[PDB]
Amino acid sequence: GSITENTSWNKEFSAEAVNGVFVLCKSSSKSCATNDLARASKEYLPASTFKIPNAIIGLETGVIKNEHQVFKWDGKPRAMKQWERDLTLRGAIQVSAVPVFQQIAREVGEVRMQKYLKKFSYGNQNISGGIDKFWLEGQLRISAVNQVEFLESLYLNKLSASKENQLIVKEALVTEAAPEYLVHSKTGFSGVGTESNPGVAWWVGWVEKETEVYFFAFNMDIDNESKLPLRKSIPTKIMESEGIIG
Amino acid sequence: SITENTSWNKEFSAEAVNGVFVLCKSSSKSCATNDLARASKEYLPASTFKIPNAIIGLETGVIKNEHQVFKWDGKPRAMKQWERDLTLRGAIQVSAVPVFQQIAREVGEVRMQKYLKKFSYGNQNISGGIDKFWLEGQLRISAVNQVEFLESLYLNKLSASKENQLIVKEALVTEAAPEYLVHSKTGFSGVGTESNPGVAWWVGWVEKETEVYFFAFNMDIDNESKLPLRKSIPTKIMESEGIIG
Ligand SMILES: *C(=O)[C@H]([C@@H](C)O)[C@H]1CC(SCCNC=N)=C(C(=O)O)N1
Ligand SMILES: *C(=O)[C@H]([C@@H](C)O)[C@H]1CC(SCCNC=N)=C(C(=O)O)N1
Ligand code: NA
Repeated sequence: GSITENTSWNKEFSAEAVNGVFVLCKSSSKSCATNDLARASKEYLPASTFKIPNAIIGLETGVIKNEHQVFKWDGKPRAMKQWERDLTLRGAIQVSAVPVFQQIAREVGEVRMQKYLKKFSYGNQNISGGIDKFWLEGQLRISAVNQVEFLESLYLNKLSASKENQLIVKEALVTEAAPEYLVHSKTGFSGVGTESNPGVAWWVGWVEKETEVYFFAFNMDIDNESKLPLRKSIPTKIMESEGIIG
Repeated sequence: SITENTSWNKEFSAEAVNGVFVLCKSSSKSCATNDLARASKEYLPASTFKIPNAIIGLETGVIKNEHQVFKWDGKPRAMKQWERDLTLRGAIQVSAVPVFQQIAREVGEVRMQKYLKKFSYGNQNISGGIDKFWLEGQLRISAVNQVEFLESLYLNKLSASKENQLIVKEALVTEAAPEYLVHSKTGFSGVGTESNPGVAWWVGWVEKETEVYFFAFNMDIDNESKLPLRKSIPTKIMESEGIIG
């Protein structure tokens, strides 16, 4: 397990006047590279990336029955029209249907939710702030490095959850599929934050390319929703210039 | 039950293709096709056999697990794309025959026969050599049967652990989009011989919103230049029904 600083990559950040970090790890050499060692260890609210552990915990606790469970839309207004539908597990993840996962956390409960974030070594493991908000506005925080450790565990089925439930969540996280490579990933965006205290935007996941696997985690400060696409454009550019997905 | 849709014939005739498309919304209990007779006609599975072969490899422990790497011994293989180490998904996606031939040999005739019976896989005939019965032997399966088989897989209802079915299902993802996932497998038996065409396949399913469509396409083929039609005809149909694209 090694990490090195690669201040080169900074060009793709500077080009777009973005402050953030990319962490990219090659599984076979167990070696990671980042543009910013300090920021890679800095902990931010997970925002919708929390839907990964939350989904796993919901399956393990039985709250989510199985891979085919449909979360039925009860008709009442949701903060996004995208969310105003019936949704599969993948559907609710792809669209980041927060209220689906707020109810899941509610049924998981504080005690099991804390037990699992400790077993998963997930961030600071602080779920203070309300059972259906701690990852959105409460005290939970996780690093880019911790994300890639967590994702590597999931990939290897080594989290303290059934392998079946880890496989279920992995397939729901597939976002791009090609003959030579598969991408599993999850976006996050906490909001634009306050004056002097921007929000955070995330892109985490891993790339299966030939016999190699690359785990990655991107975060950036964000005070303008206009800039959201940059959470994929900068890591994708980085990953292309490494020959991984381009 | 299977019901004929005449409308779908346009895409075949335009291309001078003799083939069938089978499409089933939600379940295999009602399927639509351009050709009732051909929907249930049984053909060599060719590379589509990699799906049951992968499941059986896992169930028997021949494939140790999802992360197994099939190492290349460096000796010539029939396609340059196969001359590399491969994961399970990789070996499926490039249709690395010799990887699956060794799998078949290690599974062996007795176990292969048992699982094909459990899976209701076509005519369940594995004669013709343990490492080639799905390539040039007597094995045959229809488009309708592929749909039934894939539906069982999708539902984790094959006689196989849920874990192993999940592994193979992930290995079969070929298109991911926000609204839908496609799990699929292509096949091409070759160009056949005079008056006896080969067969080309595309089978799979589409998870879209909360709906699932099972599909199975085959055509006669005697010229490899026609091979792109195996995807474009069923894609065109599924795009015109509003399922993908
Ligand atoms: C998670 O990161 C959020 C969740 C908290 O809403 C979802 C929503 C979005 S983008 C729209 C949010 N607008 C806020 N004013 C994403 C995303 O990853 O793009 N995830
Ligand atoms: C399985 O259907 C075959 C396997 C038995 O060889 C592979 C090969 C091809 S096409 C490559 C060009 N063929 C030249 N002989 C496919 C395919 O799905 O297209 N699968
Ligand atoms: Na693909």
